[PDB]
Amino acid sequence: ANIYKGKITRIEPSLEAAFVDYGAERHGFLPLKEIAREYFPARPNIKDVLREGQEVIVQIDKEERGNKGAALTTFISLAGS
Amino acid sequence: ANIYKGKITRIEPSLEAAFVDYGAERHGFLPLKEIAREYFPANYSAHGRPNIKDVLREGQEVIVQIDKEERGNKGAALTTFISLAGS
Repeated sequence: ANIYKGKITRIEPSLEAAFVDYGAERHGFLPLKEIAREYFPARPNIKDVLREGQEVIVQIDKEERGNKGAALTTFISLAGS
Repeated sequence: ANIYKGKITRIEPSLEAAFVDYGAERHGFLPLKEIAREYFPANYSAHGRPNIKDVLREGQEVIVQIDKEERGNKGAALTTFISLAGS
């Protein structure tokens, strides 16, 4: 159940993170530390790594809570593997 | 949405393929040619294909999308090559 194709909506350099529409109303939060090198450009900051509109494969590490979007990661948990 | 965590349920070496539970009642079918190299346990030869038994294991999860929907008695055809804008 816990896997999504997310679109980067907004990049926030002051948080070194991006907001992601993964199909919830609340955008998810994807910090630079949670971005796999497959997404890195051909010590980058978030602005160098992601761009609005691009899609990422994410899972939820922390559900929506209080006023916060889900904390997302691109490091997908896969059994056996 | 078209992305799933699929669990390998049965490997068929003579079909170079595996059955996959991706959350539907009917398992999907994942050909060896649709398995991306990141899933392979070792770098193999530039020539020929490995046995799928040396690529996948029962119970392993892979990320898949549906390439052809479930139709009639047939399961969905699956691929690990995920479509991503800007990739």
